[PDB]
Amino acid sequence: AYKIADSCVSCGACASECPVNAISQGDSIFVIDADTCIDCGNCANVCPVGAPVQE
Ligand code: SF4
Ligand code: SF4
Repeated sequence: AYKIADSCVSCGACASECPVNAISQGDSIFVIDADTCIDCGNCANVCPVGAPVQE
């Protein structure tokens, strides 16, 4: 599991994209239920700026 890191702008276009919908806007930008994310590569594949990357 990763984070939506600071590369993220609040663009929205990954929330619904996660097969397990393990995403929402959280701290400031998008966020991941990292518990519940499995390292599937989707989201990371979709994000215009590849922000699904870790804390
Ligand atoms: S890597 Fe896959 S399971 Fe994890 S948040 Fe992204 S889309 Fe969802
Ligand atoms: S697609 Fe990328 S930039 Fe858009 S909300 Fe998701 S992580 Fe942030």
